[PDB]
Parts: sequence; structure tokens; C-alpha cells
Amino acid sequence: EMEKEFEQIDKSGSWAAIYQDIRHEASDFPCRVAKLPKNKNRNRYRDVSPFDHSRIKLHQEDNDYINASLIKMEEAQRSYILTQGPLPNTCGHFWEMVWEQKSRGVVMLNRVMEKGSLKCAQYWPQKEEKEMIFEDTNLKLTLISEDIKSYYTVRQLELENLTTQETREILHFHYTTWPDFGVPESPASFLNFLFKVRESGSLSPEHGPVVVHCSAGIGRSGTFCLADTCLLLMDKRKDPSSVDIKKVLLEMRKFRMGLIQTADQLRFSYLAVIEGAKFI
Ligand SMILES: [Mg+2]
Repeated sequence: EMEKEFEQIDKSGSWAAIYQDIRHEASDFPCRVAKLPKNKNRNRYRDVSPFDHSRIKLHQEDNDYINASLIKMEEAQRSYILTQGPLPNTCGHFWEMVWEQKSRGVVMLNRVMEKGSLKCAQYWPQKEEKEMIFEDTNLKLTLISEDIKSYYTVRQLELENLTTQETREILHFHYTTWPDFGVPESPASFLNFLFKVRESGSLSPEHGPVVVHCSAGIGRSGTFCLADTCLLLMDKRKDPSSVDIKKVLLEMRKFRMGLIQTADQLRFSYLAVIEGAKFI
């Protein structure tokens, strides 16, 4: 049981040391495209960049850059795109990526404002009758419906490629109750949220990869993908107790840097996987 590992780390007060060792073991790959001067305004944070090998490329000759990475989990047979929260000038790029990658779902794990600062642009329309047009990427986006619950909001959006007039329905799953500081006390509502995303078909292989973000696209987004993958692997393997969350995290870190940003996020991820395993 990773629960016995969990209790052991708790009693010995070693979360910080376990987390720092993951930081030390983590892959280091170049982010040369990200660091090009012409892309400075396409990155929110100077210390959060997509690796070149796993970056999502926009299908355009001018500038193909977006701060987004494909995390491809072979054994679990799950793929996720992790990205930063859109910036005022990269909302058109964001929706272009969603279109070109054939994503069905977008998972948002932050509020537009937290700690009194803007953590991303308002990249989706708040009213049915006030649609958004992204002129740079020739896309139209329309709020079709919105269902606000206590811990999350799910929206249906229609995305139209104005060039070909094709439309698609995108589901927007917005977790709205992650605290400004720290992690949630109990993983129950986060797990419920994950199950709602799963139930929608947004994580399924008949669609492109789900797009997941918070402000930077590594902390809470890492937590979401790490929990999902670990739980899938416990369902798939002959020996479920062989699923090692540290090894999965390190594997995911081959595709995007810095996934899980604090020791508290690590502890929380353990908690989510443990409680989620017991529910299943
Ligand atoms: Mg109205």
C-alpha cells in the first residue's frame, strides 16, 4: 500500500525531503523555442517552459509556439496537454491548439483572479449572446450552456473554424474551489471533479488529448494528471500495489517541467490516489 508509505512519510515528517529528491531526479530537457526572444510575450512565467521534444506546435508558418506540452502516458494509455492559462494575446492560440489537437475537454483548475491578481485571461464567453471571435486564428467561440455547482462549473462551448465553417462542441470543466493558499483539506471534491471529467468522455482515446491548465500549468494540473493516471494503472495492472506515484510523477516530468510544485501538493496527490483507490 502507498497508504503505508504515506503514513510513514507523515510520522517521520519527510515530505520536503521526498519532494526535493523528485526535483533532483527530474528530467532536464532543452526549451530552446520557448526562450526565443519573439516568444517572450507568449510565456506567462520565465521559469515555466515547455520542453522542445514534447511541445505542442500550432499549425502555422509564422510562429508555431504555445506554452503547452503533450504528456503521453504509454502504459495508462492516456494523453494530456498541459498548458499555461491563456494570456491576453494567446487566447486565439489556445483555441487553435484545442481545434488542431481535436480536444473535447478543457480542464481549468484556477479562478481568473486569485490572491487579488489575474492568473489568466477571460478566454471564454460568460454570456450566450456575447460570443468571442479570435481574429488572429479565425475562430468563433460561443457559450452554449453553463451548470454551476458548489465545487465546479461545467460549460458547453461551441468552437467554429471560421475558415471551413466546421463546428465542434468543447466541454469546459472548471474547478472553482482550490484555495488561494495551500491544498484542499480533503481530496473528495477534487476526486469527484476528476470523475466528472472522466464521465464526459473528454479523457477517452476517441478524442484528442484533454487540455489542462492552471496559471502556470504544472502544479494543480500535475496533481490532476498524476491522480488520474495512477488510478487508471491500479485498475489495469495485475498487481495494483506496484503503482508507485513517485515513478509516475518522474515519468510525467519527462514531458513537462515542475509538475507538482510543492511538498504539500505531493502529499495531497498521495491522498487523492489513496482515497480514489478506496472508492473504486
Ligand atoms: Mg442570459
